[PDB]
Amino acid sequence: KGKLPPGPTPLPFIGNYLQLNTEQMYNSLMKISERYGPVFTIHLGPRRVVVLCGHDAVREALVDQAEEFSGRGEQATFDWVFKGYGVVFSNGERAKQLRRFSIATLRDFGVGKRGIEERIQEEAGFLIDALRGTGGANIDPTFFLSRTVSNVISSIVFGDRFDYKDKEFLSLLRMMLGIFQFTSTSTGQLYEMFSSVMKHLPGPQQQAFQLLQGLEDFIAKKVEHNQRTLDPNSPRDFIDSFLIRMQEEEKNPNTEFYLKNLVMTTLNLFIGGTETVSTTLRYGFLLLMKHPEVEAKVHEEIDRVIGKNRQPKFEDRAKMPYMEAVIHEIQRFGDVIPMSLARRVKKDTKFRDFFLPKGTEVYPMLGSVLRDPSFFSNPQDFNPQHFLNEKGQFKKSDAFVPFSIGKRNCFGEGLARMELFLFFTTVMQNFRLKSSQSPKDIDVSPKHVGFATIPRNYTMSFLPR
Ligand code: HEM
Ligand SMILES: c1cc(SSc2ccncc2)ccn1
Repeated sequence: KGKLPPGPTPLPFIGNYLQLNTEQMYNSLMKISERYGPVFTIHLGPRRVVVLCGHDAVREALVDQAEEFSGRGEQATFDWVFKGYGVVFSNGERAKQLRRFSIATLRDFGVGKRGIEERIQEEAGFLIDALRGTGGANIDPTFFLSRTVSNVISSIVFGDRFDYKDKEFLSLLRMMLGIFQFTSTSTGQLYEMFSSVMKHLPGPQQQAFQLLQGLEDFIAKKVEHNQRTLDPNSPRDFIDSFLIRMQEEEKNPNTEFYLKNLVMTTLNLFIGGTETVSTTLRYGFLLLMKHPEVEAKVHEEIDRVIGKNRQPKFEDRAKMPYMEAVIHEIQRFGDVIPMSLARRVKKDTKFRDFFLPKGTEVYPMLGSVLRDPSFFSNPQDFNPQHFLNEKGQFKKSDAFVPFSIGKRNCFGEGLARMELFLFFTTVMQNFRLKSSQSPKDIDVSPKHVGFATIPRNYTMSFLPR
């Protein structure tokens, strides 16, 4: 219609700030959607953004017009350090170049293959030892899980795992959890609107920047070490591979393979390969203790298909529809990245009689699809049946989009699914979950919701079975 999607009239500079609640962006947007429709325009400060709500609107854009919506938008906090470099926040040629290399290199190191499956199984065994080590005490699982998860991707990018005792490793994981939570707080979402000003003011954002610089510094050190010990004929990990390609691209003035893209791309994979799976696992166990009946059914299936002796393997999932449904329901309820990572229209285009000019930022509301009442009967309830038919067999859903969809969807989905199944299964096979409080007093509502969905802090006991 030559006109952008409908939305509330914005004010100079602050945009629609007054009609939004930074502490509850999702609820604020859904409220506006009820008045303007499933597809609308919003102004986060001066950033004009088109919001897509519900399965239909999201799929039509990201898949039906995949190319048109294949551009990458921004996440102001992360942009502070990335500045458009690296695979995640890059665009155009840089994006096509870095993504293609990352996926291939990832495959070269076992992802999607027996190689990484064995890596995950071994790390899962280390988690089991670590959990038995607690002696059934009631502890905070947070870093036990993130250390295990992080060691998988760390093996690939750094060529080796971290010792669970390594204090520098714990420091890194704390940096990641800190940034992740900051982007999900009110100040974090306020930052998304007013970064032009806030990046220069005192406040929590400065601490978040500190944590990003800490992470970047660690990667820079790793790169330098690999540089002065590199064997161009035999790469030890993702970093070496990128370094070799960089050597080959030296006589190319326009190459995308240079130090800054190496540092940022590796940072993307280190953070990306750690925080979301870790958060999903953490939310998952809380959900299971909240619903004892589900844990019991999971135990019945594991003992039947796998038993108590052997280590779970990825091929076991095809014989475990219940576990498969439980994990899917954990990702659906968890809604870890509720508004996905912002996209951007790559070229002027028409969408549902709306005119979207090149460069227009887009917010695919994944959370609104994971809870779309047209695909799930009681979207607000944690219920594995959402992914099972009456015969107890696994039932797929077009609205299951926790990894998003389209041209810039998560290429870490393969690794993540294998980690979620092996870690969830191996932990449940060996332990019974014991909550600190009664199932009735357990609060599963999120602590923060912004860029991500963060579960409340909690402690628990892992009692051997
Ligand atoms: C349960 C875990 C995970 C969730 C929920 C998740 C979610 C997402 C989402 C929603 C996106 C944005 C997609 C889009 O723009 O349309 C994405 C991007 C991405 N994810 Fe993940 N992810 C997970 C795990 C992984 C893992 C394990 C890695 C690391 C190997 C990873 C790396 C990436 C990368 C590199 C991108 C950017 C892709 C691009 O811009 O082309 N993710 N992820
Ligand atoms: C820095 C921050 C992020 S945001 S957390 C995340 C997003 C998508 N997939 C996994 C983790 C991703 C890559 N690099």
